[PDB]
Amino acid sequence: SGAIYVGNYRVVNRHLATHNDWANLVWEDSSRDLLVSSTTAQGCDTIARCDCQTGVYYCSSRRKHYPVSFSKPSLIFVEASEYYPARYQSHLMLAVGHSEPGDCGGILRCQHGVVGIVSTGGNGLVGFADVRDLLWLDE
Ligand SMILES: NC(=O)[C@H]1CCCN(C(=O)C(c2ccccc2)c2ccccc2)C1
Ligand SMILES: [Zn+2]
Repeated sequence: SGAIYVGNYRVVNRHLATHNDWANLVWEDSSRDLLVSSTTAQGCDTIARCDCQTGVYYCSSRRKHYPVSFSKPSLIFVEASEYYPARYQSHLMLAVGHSEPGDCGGILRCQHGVVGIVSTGGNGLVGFADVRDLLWLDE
C-alpha cells in the first residue's frame, strides 16, 4: 500500500483505489494502473520533473529502502490478475530488485523528488508507474 500526496491530490495504484477515491475521482488510467483523487488537506510531496534513471524505492516487504537503476517509461507486458486481463501497461519503469504483492504504492524517489510508485514485480524485478509526465499535479 501507499500514495503520493501533492497539493490537493492523492495518487494511488488504480487497482488499490478506495470508494472515497472513486467518489472524488479527478483522473484514472487502467493502462497505467494509476488513479488520482481530490483531497481536503494539502499534500507536501514534491514531484520530480527530470529523466533520472537511478533512485531509491521503499520496499514494505523488507521495511527497507533500496537504491536501483531503472528503465525509461515504456509499454511492458503484464500478466493477467484479479484486477486486469493480460495487457501492456504504459509509462512503466523496471528495475532489478526485491518486490512482493503488498509493496504496491511504495515510493520511488531521486534527488529531484517523487518519480513513481511500485505497481508490478516478481522474478527479481520491480516495476514503477511513472508520474513525472503528469504536470497538472503541480498547478
Ligand atoms: N499493475 C498491475 O497490473 C499489477 C496488479 C496486481 C498484480 N500485479 C503484480 O505485478 C503483483 C503480482 C501478484 C500476484 C502474482 C504475480 C504478481 C505484484 C508482485 C510483486 C510486486 C508488486 C506487485 C500486476
Ligand atoms: Zn530526478
